[PDB]
Formats: sequence, structure tokens, C-alpha cells
Amino acid sequence: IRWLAAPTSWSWVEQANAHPMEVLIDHAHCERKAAGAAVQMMFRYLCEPGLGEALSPLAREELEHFEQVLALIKARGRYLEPLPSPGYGADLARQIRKGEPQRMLDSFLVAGLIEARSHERMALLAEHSPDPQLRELYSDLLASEARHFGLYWVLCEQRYPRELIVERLEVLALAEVKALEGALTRPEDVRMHSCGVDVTQ
Ligand SMILES: [Fe+3]
Ligand SMILES: [Fe+3]
Repeated sequence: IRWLAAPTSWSWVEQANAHPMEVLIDHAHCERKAAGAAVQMMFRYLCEPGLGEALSPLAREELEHFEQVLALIKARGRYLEPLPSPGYGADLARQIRKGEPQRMLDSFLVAGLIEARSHERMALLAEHSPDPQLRELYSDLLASEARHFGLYWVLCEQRYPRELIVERLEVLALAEVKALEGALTRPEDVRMHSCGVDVTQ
């Protein structure tokens, strides 16, 4: 399974290296939002077999990551700030169809795409950050993020015919790329999911 339809632009890596704390603060918010989305999915699908078993530990792990990143934020002299989120999240949310069974499928695939893009960008910072502490943080988070997009795939595969999943993911993956197109307005506007994608392939 290939989740993402295009890689992040080196432009984003440069911007993230220039304003690491804005990325880090946004990242803490992203982990908490991921936990929240998992809990909201569980409420929507209250008694769905297997779902609580899968999403409850995921939400806990996302909260652990939130707490870990928050501790580093404070070790670097800052706190959680209300940095406005990029348009990415809302752009992806808009792709989720109303009505079951399409809604569940779209919800899992959107969550998985967001996780895959976070993993892809964290992998870039793990290698390219000039700060060893940040390389270590981001490296430490990679394995778990890969388990998370893996989980969202498995949740689809358990409930839906495979080609339905593949076809919808292709559509959503192109929307995810469109959601990252554009140029950053100001250096301090960089975020985990701010603009910067290479569409040339
Ligand atoms: Fe996480
Ligand atoms: Fe995750």
C-alpha cells in the first residue's frame, strides 16, 4: 500500500529547520487532535466490533506522544501556543462523505493519510534536522506512526472489499496533495502539515 501520492518538497524541510519550535508546537497539537479524532470515531461507531480494541490504544499512544512533545517544548523554554492550523485538516475533512458506509471508509482513510504524511515529514526531520535532539525525537516517533497508518488500513480491509478501498484512497490521496500545494506566506507559519509538496512526478 502506497499512501501518499507525492513527496514533501525540500522547501518544507528548510522552513521546518528555520522555525523548529513552530513545527514542534503544532506537532503537539496534531498528536492531541489525532487522539481526539480516534475517540470521536469510537463514539460515532459506539459498539462496532473490534473498533474500540484498536482505537483506544491508538488514542492513548497519541496522548503519550502529546505529553512527550510537550515536555520537550517546555525543556526548550516555550509552552503550547494557539498557532493557527494550516488549511490541510479542514480540506481533508471536507472529502469525507456523509452517509454510511462511505463515511466510515473515508474517515479511516483520511486519518491514515494524515498519519502517513506526518510520518513522511518526521522521517525527513529525523535525517535532516541540524539539531541532534530533534533528530532523536523524530526518529523515536517513526515506528509508532507507521503502525498507526497501518492500523487504519487494516480497519478498512476488515470491513470493505479491497478494490473499493484502493480506488477511494487514490482519490483521497490526490486531495491530500492538493491540500499541501502553495507557498508559505511567512517563515513562522510553518507547521507539520503546512504547504510544500513536489508534484513533478
Ligand atoms: Fe503520534
Ligand atoms: Fe500517530
